[PDB]
Amino acid sequence: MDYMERPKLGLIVREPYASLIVDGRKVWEIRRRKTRHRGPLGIVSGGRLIGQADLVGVEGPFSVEELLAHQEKHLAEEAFLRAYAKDEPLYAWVLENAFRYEKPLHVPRRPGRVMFVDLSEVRW
Amino acid sequence: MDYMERPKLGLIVREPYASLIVDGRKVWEIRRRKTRHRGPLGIVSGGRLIGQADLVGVEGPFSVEELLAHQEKHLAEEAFLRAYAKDEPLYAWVLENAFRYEKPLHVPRRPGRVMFVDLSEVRW
Repeated sequence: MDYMERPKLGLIVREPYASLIVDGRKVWEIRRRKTRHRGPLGIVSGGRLIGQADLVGVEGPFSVEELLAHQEKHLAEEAFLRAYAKDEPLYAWVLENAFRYEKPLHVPRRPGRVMFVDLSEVRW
Repeated sequence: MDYMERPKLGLIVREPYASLIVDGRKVWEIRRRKTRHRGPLGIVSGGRLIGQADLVGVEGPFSVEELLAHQEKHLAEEAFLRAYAKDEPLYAWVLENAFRYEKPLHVPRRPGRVMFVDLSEVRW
């Protein structure tokens, strides 16, 4: 929404989920773990930075059954959820203010691409 | 050095380089690309967070020849440097205030492990 600042960190998201997020249709991003990161987060899909969203909270842990009660929030197929979770807990990263950039930006390809480990959940 | 705050991001570094860094012997970390990240950075080796260092600057680009003039800063073997760089430019991430934690901390294993893409060099 016409911002001057850009996110410092990005998250790799596969289609169609990446698009659903930046197009503002998906406010819950499903992951196997929590994160304490808060604020803007770039959405990287197919090696291109297509947009961003603000990560404002994390809900969970959820069982697949509990997530199906929020189908409109994640738009994830039950078949894929179960095959993904593997009978284990899932979390939902809450997003808002998501938008798609006018032009997708290029992200450094592997292996030069710098990746950082999220240490926000480390037991200090 | 008795800090209360901990780094939010970590970098995966292979031994013996990881140890050389946290033990304060290696102030230059060699990488294929630059980064604008500044401040504390956890050093992750073998799936364990062993310590941290402050990333305070980035030098480069360097040719292998130019780096050999700073052997004491990176402690990297010429043979490995050339085999790594592959006839391409390299950069040196400048580190300081590095120390090894009293006890190495566990980092979430794959594939649950959350990794973020460094977008600091993206051409906006």
